[PDB]
Amino acid sequence: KVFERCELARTLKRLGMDGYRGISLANWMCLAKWESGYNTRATNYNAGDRSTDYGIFQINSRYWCNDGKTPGAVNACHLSCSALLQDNIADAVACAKRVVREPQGIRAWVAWRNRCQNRDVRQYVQGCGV
Ligand SMILES: *[C@@H]1O[C@H](CO)[C@@H](O[C@@H]2O[C@H](CO)[C@H](O)[C@H](O)[C@H]2O)[C@H](O)[C@H]1NC(C)=O
Ligand SMILES: *[C@@H]1O[C@H](CO)[C@@H](O[C@@H]2O[C@H](CO)[C@H](O)[C@H](O)[C@H]2O)[C@H](O)[C@H]1NC(C)=O
Repeated sequence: KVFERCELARTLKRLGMDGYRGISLANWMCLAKWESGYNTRATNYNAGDRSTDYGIFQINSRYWCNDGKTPGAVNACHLSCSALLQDNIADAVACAKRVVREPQGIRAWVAWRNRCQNRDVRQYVQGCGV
């Protein structure tokens, strides 16, 4: 499913993402935009390490979810990676929250580092009423 920008912003606000561990909604929106284009079914396979990034937040099957085909998998979110391909993003959100409780926080996503960090991202939430 492809969220429209503001539709996603409000959805993330409802799911307690605004200010979760210091991260503003704009920062999460920026992350989602660049990782998946707001698409819940996006998947990017890394043939080098045999892992796949799943969903709207493009979370990794090596560390976070179990897809049963990734070596070294630890499933720290205790979720099936299929849960990250669902239209309902509560799942993907609970896991992204787990992910950000690591030493590096939101730096766990380098597209945030590349396209969001040290740039004004409030543009991602403008007009959404959040
Ligand atoms: C993307 O892959 C990263 C590794 O290349 C990963 O970062 C590692 O995550 C570990 C989680 O147990 C731990 O924090 C390591 O210190 C860290 O290098 C990162 O979490 C992955 N990002 C996503 C969104 O899956
Ligand atoms: C996704 O973001 C990850 C940031 O955590 C990044 O993994 C990092 O890779 C670094 C260099 O190997 C270092 O080991 C960090 O500890 C590790 O977390 C991963 O490469 C990113 N990948 C893409 C495609 O965005």
